[PDB]
Amino acid sequence: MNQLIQAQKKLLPDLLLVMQKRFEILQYIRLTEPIGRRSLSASLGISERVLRGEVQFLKEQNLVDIKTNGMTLTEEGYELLSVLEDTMKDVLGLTLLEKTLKERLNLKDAIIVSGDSDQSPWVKKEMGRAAVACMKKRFSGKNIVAVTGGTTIEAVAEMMTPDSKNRELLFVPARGGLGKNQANTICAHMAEKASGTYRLLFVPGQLSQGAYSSIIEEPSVKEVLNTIKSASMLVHGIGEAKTMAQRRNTPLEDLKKIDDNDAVTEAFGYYFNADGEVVHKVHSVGMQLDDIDAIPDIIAVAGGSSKAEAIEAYFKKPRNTVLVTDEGAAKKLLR
Amino acid sequence: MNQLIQAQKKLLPDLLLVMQKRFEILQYIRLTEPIGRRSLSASLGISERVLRGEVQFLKEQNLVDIKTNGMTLTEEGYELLSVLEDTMKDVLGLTLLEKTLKERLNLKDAIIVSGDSDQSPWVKKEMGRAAVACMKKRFSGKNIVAVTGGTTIEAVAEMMTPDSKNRELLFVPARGGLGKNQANTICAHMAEKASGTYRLLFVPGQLSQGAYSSIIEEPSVKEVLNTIKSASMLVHGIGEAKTMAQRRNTPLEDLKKIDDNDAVTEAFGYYFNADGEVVHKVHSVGMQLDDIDAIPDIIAVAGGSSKAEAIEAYFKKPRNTVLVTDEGAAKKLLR
Amino acid sequence: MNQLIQAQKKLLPDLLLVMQKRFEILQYIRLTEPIGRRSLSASLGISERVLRGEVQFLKEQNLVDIKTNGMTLTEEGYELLSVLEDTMKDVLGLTLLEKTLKERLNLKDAIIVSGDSDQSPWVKKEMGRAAVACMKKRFSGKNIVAVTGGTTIEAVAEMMTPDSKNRELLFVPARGGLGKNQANTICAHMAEKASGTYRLLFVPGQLSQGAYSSIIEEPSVKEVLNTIKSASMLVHGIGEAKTMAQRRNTPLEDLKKIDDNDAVTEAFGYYFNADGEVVHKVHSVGMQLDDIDAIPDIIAVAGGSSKAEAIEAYFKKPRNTVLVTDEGAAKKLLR
Amino acid sequence: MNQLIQAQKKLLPDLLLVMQKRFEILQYIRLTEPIGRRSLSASLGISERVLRGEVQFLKEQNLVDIKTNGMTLTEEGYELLSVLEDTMKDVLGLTLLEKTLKERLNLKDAIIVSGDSDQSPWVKKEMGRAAVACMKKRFSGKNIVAVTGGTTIEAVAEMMTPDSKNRELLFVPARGGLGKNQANTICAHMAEKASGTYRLLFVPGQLSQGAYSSIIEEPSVKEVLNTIKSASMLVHGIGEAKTMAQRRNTPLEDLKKIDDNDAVTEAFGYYFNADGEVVHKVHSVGMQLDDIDAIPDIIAVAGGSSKAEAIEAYFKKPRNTVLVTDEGAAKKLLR
DNA sequence: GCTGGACATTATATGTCCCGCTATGACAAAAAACGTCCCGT
DNA sequence: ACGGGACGTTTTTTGTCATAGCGGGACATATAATGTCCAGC
Repeated sequence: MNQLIQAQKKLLPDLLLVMQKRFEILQYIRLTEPIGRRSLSASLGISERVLRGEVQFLKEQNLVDIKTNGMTLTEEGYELLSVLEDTMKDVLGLTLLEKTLKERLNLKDAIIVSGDSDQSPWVKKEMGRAAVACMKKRFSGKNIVAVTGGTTIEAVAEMMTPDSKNRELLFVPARGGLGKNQANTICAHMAEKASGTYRLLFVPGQLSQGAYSSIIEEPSVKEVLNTIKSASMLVHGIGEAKTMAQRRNTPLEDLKKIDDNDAVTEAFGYYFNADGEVVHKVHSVGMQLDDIDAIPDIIAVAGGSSKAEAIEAYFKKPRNTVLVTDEGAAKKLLR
Repeated sequence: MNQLIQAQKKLLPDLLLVMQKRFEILQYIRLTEPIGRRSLSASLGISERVLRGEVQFLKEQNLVDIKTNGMTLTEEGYELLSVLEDTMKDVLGLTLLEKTLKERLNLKDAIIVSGDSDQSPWVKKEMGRAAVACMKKRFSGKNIVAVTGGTTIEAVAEMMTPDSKNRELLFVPARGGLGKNQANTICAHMAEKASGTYRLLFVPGQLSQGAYSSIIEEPSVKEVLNTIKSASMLVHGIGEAKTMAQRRNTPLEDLKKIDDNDAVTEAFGYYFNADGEVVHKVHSVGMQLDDIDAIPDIIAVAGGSSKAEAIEAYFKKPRNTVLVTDEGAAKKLLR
Repeated sequence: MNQLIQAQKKLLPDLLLVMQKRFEILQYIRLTEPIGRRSLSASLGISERVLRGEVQFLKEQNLVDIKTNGMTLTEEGYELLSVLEDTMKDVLGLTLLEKTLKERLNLKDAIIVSGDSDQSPWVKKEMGRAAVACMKKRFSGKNIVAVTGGTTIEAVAEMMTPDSKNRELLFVPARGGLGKNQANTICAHMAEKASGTYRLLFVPGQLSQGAYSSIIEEPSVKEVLNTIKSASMLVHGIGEAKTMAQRRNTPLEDLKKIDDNDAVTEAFGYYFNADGEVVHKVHSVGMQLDDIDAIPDIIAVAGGSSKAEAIEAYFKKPRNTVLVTDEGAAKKLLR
Repeated sequence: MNQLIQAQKKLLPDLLLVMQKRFEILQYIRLTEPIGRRSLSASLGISERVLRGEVQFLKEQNLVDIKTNGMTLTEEGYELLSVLEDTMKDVLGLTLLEKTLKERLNLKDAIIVSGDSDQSPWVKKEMGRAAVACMKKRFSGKNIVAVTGGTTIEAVAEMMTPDSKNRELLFVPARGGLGKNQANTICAHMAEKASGTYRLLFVPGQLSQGAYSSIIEEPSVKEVLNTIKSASMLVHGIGEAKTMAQRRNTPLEDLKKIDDNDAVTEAFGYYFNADGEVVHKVHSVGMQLDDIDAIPDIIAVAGGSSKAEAIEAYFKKPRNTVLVTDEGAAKKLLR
């Protein structure tokens, strides 16, 4: 099969280009259906008339249905996306790129989707799709999944679907949250979408450690913290440090600490410098950096060209993590 | 008859109002005939122009004769008035029931919808509808609305619609919540449904007072607590005490306190005995019982036959509150 | 309740008119959803702007949902149609009309829907709705339902829904059919819509009796004929004789017989004169006129002003049948 | 590889054609280099203008050198041609398989789709797709298409689309049917899907020949039978004999006849032995085996490994038929 | 014996715009309701 | 005293339409593919 694909790349690149453009149309319909030719052509970079030619082809092949409210995929369309998913990435050049990103960073594996999410918002949804598919490959019979609360993890929640294998799924918020995109919100949304269950907490924000210790000393609370300690999976974002610290209600004393110690990246309530060393921790009830070592599966979902530096810094140390990212970030990092 | 009227009010919301007004006109004519439009309007406190239109309508229906010396009933009018004497007490067993519930309980007003929500789940939605309509009549130009997190208040949130008058609406959670129906969830849902804004908090549960005091001492937190203190409206549920205490993670020491002091009702984090005296408070960051005095508008939404005793106990003291309830609770309380 | 309704008809006829117009909007949405204000206003006799006022009211009462593809009923809308169904007919004047139609014709009962299906095509769908509801009230634990193949029975099939009581339902074609609206087609469509089962036959048309007798003598065939003989219900149309005979491939000899014997009505393969006496039978394998006597439930579904004479003639003899018809036919017959 | 190619053909229907044509150009250059565009076009029977475009493309892909004295392969070209020698027999195991199936069976042509429909249900839909495309290539200006009623022909009907050339299409049922998948049902569904017209009949089943003769003697009936006799196309299935005879209501006398005469295959109401000789005919009004000779286009659609023996037996005699089948059947037959 | 260049014809894709559908708002105008208030009978 | 008439004001409903997105459709034009033919080196 690899021999066939390599021969096709030399003898039929003109045909491979048409196929990729038509495959991209099917992916964007899967994301946004039902959608009409005006909105879909605008969403891609192409004229209504060019799209209308391609969509009429796809309808004739019974891959899309065209109704008064727009276009949706047929069963054959959904099947085709699953069958061609991996080989299409070989010609998109993502395969070689993922190999190299894994040589460069401390990564268990790299999953890169097309595009730059800083330019093309829907790319966050494709990272979401990819992350969900990755989660499902790693689930055991029973699972406790800890999640953070940022907008990329929200995109993972939005793309979550029930598990075909019906494995047991309990979701909890490792980050606790700061303000509606708080880990509790995400945790619940992801569980509803997966037909799983979930457990919840309070918003930590920034407070005296003694106040957190009293919450930690509490029983019904302790039960949720022990569940978080037992997490089998962590799904988290990676942010720019300054962006995260200004978005939160960071005390002026801690802003100065964060700046003076040259923080560049943020993940699950910690700020790290360019060498991936912790420089500040926003105290929260729940997961600690030392706890990630014992979690079998960690999936970081983060992309966009603006995050290349943060992503590089975070993975300057081994994290035993699979990264789901996009070309925006990966190409900027690697060239 | 109750079922028919409840269906008819969906198409004709002030059906009972028109019925009652026309019935009163016919009663007053039977008492004073012949009487003219000037005397009849004055006696009923209706504008002459409105009364003149209604009696001209009744004359077209052959119920009243309009002659040189004024108005008298027809044969048809006397017969109809005799039929309405029987029906209309059954037609208006409600304005009668609400009048009596307000004589019995400490209530600013009573709003009672048909049915028993313990038997007929959709009755919770009609309490919701009624509560929303009540809220909108009480809004000022600017509003801070504090809400609790129980399933009946959830029903109020589900029926919330944007304000026709576009008054300013900020929602906050007075109860803070305990576990997905936490006041924060409700508060947000209600704000989205109203196209208002909202502010949020952490879940208190049961914890040491000192831990809460540290959260109270905090700044970005203090701002939300001060907003709650400035509430112009409170919308809250009323629960059975034992049900509420067992649903929560109540400490065994506090369960014994609650039982030993004969708590029967619960509202906004307080348990009260049969005389409406506080017997226990689940400590929470936010509203205190003493704070309700200063809130201009308080609406309690609670019904079902199982809550009759709790509702009676809660209103054994003046609360300056409008109660939205159902026949389930009201009829069980009053007979 | 009857006292309340009679008082409402005298005191509130202006309010009853508004309610009926809004109820008619809900009925036509149930039939055609999703539908938009341009198509729905045209379907009724009213301007887009008048409809838009009423539909905005219905949305505010949570009886309809308005989406990009048009309007549908909410749960509350479907419920309201079931609760008000019978009382709305009292003011539509259908109750008095049905009483009189049953005094005039040989009828077990009369069910009359509004309108004239000759003028307003959707009236055939409301006869369909009414017939289905009637069938479901008469089902026993086990049912064999024989059906004819005309366009009004097709409308019954289109409105068929699964039985809430999950009674056993087997459908068969009593008429056998003549040409795509053949009883076999209807029989199958009705069974699929009811989640029942069905058995089938060949199209008789017009042929020598001996050819039919050979088909009757056959075994796998005999089993279906015996099933038809065991029918617990018959659902059939009533047609004008000349229309039915010309639509079919009637032999010229039989056309002359039909004309010369003054046939005026047709039902299940028989032509009858003005006194309801058989004058000609299109020979078919299956049900015979003598067999209807032994069928517990017979429902005739037929309407439109053009059928008044045929309907009157058919019921000049006792048929122990419930007629589902429309005002078109009923008012023309009775005045 | 089979799965990848089948997916790729949905986006690029003549992928294998382009592949093969480019492979042949490279083979012919390796044999004759240096060779010019006039000689190479002549030798391959391709127009000089088309060949010139393909070799200019191959030169841009660095596979061929175009010099004053003509064209030679590059290093890359020799390597690619060596890879394609291995792949392309696996890439084109099909045009090879169809060639061989046509050497083995009595076939006008063979069309084989990937997979085994006994294992993979969707393979019946791809046979359907292929059969429709074949039908459309054979249509004349006016067409009478006779069809049988089995589940594979149903799959052909489901994939039917209107004719791009808008040729005239009338469909009729050659098989008449036995029980909802009766030829009449299929015939109608196919006509609706093609925007054609159709004519229909009764279900023959098994009956005395004299009863059929009376139906044959009839006029409006005779017109449909004469239309079937005028068929320009027949589209039929092929079944296992025992399966077909047990599915129908076969008389015990005829089952014994079918068994005792070693029937193995069934098509259009006839059972045949392993040598393709008729051993029993289920009498039906319509097409007879002798009639197929006069039909210009016959397309048999049948596949799955369980039908290999039936398919082989049916085509032991010349039928002037194009077979649409799958690898399931073809590979089992040929190895 | 070939390179590229090229001209006339035929086929396919594209641009443009189009009519007939669905939702939100939005301004103007007409009708209805109403608050007093006039007279004669 | 009481009803009919009525005028000015206020409130509510209606008419007209306005546009983005949804489709299948039509007409015109451009771009490309194709079928040969051109020269000299």
